[PDB]
Amino acid sequence: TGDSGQKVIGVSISNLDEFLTYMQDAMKEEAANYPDFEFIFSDAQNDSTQQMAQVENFISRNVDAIIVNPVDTTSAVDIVNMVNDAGIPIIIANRTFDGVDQATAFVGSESIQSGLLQMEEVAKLLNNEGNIAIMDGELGHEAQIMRTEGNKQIIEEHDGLEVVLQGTAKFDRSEGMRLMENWLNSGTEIDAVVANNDEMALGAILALEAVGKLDDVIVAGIDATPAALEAMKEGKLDVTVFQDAKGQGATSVKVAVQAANGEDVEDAMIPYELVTPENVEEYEAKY
Ligand SMILES: O[C@H]1[C@H](O)[C@@H](O)[C@H](O)[C@@H](O)[C@H]1O
Ligand SMILES: [Cl-]
Ligand SMILES: [Mg+2]
Ligand SMILES: [Mg+2]
Ligand SMILES: [Mg+2]
Ligand code: NA
Repeated sequence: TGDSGQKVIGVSISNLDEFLTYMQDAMKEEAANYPDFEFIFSDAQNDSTQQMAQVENFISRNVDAIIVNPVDTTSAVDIVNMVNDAGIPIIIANRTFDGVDQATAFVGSESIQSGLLQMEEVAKLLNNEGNIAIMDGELGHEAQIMRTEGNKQIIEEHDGLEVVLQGTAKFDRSEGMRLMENWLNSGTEIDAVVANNDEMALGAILALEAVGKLDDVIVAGIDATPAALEAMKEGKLDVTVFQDAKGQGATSVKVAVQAANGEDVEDAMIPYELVTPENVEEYEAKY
């Protein structure tokens, strides 16, 4: 090696939402294993201009690697272009975008797989017959587009399955509750509420509980957060899909360190796993 300077990794997470908080905690835990590195853990607070300013700062500091969880798929491209031009490795964590193969590596999970797994199980529970209400996450996130696409690919496989409602609750619990309330007030018949993440599903459950209709509707989410697993244990949540926050966070740090140390790195695609009341205790154990 040509020097003995402390190395530095700059991290910009989109925000600290329910799932991403677990990922960030896992990044911080893994980062503690590398005493020859300093880490800068920054939070973009869902603001792409702030994320761009964080990345520009990392470039100007000449950090040894950058980890980004992109706020949106448009600015993601500008970020990767800029960091590539700077000659600094850039690891993309958890959120992908069109153009991701220009980054140094991607660490995350394949979104359409979670929508396919989720809706396959809901279809089984419905015996392939039912009116489906889909809760989109944050519009234009790849996870939103592709979880819903996976849902629809299963729905299109079965003539008795039909999407009757589709709206966004912005990956948010309170918005999920409001959306469910509005859907209930529309009088539309719903057999399953299928949400792009667990927070929205948990919001829908609160609304369904409030009018005594939770036993009449199948509810599904994605992430298998501890909150979701508790709802499943209580018999409120029928389906979720484990996304490995700890694995994504620890692996992103490991890959960034490798790249910072001058090694070529590669993607890490961590599988999604179906969670049902039959295997829920196995996923509690992951926390
Ligand atoms: O910020 C979102 C949010 O945490 C979702 O709940 C999770 O499924 C997505 O992977 C993540 O990008
Ligand atoms: Cl949240
Ligand atoms: Mg030297
Ligand atoms: Mg590559
Ligand atoms: Mg129910
Ligand atoms: Na159909």
